[PDB]
Amino acid sequence: IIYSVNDKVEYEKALKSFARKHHLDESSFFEAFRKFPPFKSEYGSFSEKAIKKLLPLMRLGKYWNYAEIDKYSRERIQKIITGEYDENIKDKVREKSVHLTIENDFQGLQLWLAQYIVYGRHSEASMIGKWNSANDLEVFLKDF
RNA sequence: GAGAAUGUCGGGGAGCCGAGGUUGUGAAUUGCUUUCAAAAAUUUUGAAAAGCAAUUCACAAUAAGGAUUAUUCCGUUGUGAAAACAUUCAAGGCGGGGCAACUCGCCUU
Repeated sequence: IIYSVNDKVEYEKALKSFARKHHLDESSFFEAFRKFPPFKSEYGSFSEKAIKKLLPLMRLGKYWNYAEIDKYSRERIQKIITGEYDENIKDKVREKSVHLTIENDFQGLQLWLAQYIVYGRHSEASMIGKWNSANDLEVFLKDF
């Protein structure tokens, strides 16, 4: 509500309607909720869906549970604990995931571990590439 | 070297608006010059028009031009022969926001 409707009259109308639907008295609700500095215009590197897929793995403790890991990452977790051979899992993974013997070991993984398990790439590894003729070059300029 | 996170300093692009200036029209006042045009002693005064103006106000335009009736625009950018582009660009659904137009998120190809 705060982030989306950035217009004054619309803002107090949304605030009053929110205070009506939610059983909270619209007496100090709108007075406290009128003076908000507007959110600083900045956006993160990733999107909502990607971070949604990422967070459950690096959760640990009571805030973590196995059911919140999606189908693909659960399958990859089973593959890692099993130790079987997958084309989408590299040898460096097993090198790093030697401690990931049990499903309980998937608690509090760092950014790189969770990112790889979710999407299978050890960060941005680039593509190197190699042009073969003037055709590639002129295409590159055409697409600039 | 790469990724992410937090601060600092810059640059670029797009957008919503404001005040002048200028050119022209009309008007109020006051001038310079010329001609008509009378009076008076080549010269001085008086009526009219034109040319150029000055101070103030209202208005028209503000790249020549071309659309359109959406409370929308394109016209000083780049590429290059196609006088053709780029700078808006799919479909749904599940939602938040308002008097609603409209605006803002989530999910699947």
